[PDB]
Amino acid sequence: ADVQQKLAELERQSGGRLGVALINTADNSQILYRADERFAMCXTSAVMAAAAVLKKSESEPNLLNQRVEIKKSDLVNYNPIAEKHVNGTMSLAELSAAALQYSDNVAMNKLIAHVGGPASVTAFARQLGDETFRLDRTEPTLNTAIPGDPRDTTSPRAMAQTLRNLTLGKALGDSQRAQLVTWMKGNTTGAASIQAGLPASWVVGDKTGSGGYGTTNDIAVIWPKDRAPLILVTYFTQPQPKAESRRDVLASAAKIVTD
Ligand SMILES: [Cl-]
Repeated sequence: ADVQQKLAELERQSGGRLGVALINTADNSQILYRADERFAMCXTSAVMAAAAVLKKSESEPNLLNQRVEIKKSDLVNYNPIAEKHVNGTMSLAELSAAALQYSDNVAMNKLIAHVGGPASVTAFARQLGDETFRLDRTEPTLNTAIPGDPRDTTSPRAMAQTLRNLTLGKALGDSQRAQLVTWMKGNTTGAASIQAGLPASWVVGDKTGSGGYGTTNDIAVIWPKDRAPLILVTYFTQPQPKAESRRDVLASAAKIVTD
């Protein structure tokens, strides 16, 4: 009850709409706030795209070593890694790492295209038992995050359950699961988000997202010191189209649900 009041207070102070799902694997419990409402995933959908490539690689050895041409025509709105490789190739492993660790738009688009497009990423989610996730569009339009628009959305509950499956469960083979976890632990974009609300000693793998309407998201697997791991989804969106980022709200939510 106290946790619920604190999240409601945070939401009100923020002015926006907050969605939280924590799974605590110590006792199989959950903390949920708007956890069945839909939220625009923005960049956090990259976890599902990378996982789809990893699953495909279980039947195709050396898939991760396959080379992909990078061209000027591939550049999108934010391409911090791919812009260094224009006119050469990157491997699918390198693209996975760039998408997950640097929020690289081109890299996400190459993962999406490789597996067959947004409907194929969505069909993979369905195969895993996630009947809520939908990836409708490619980068950059998947981040528009217009209120009331169901495109490119999921719920906090569904994404927490799916992230648990991907990182701690058996969706992927052992090599592929370990690779996903290693990639997420190496993320560079999340230090102001969930990580900022947790003790410094805890280990985090996370993927952020951002978009229109000040949408600010993070999904994480967390290893607290000497505790069973947690899964935490924090999604946040705001009423104004040009609202500024609010990573501090995600940090605050993480602190509230883990204190
Ligand atoms: Cl600390």
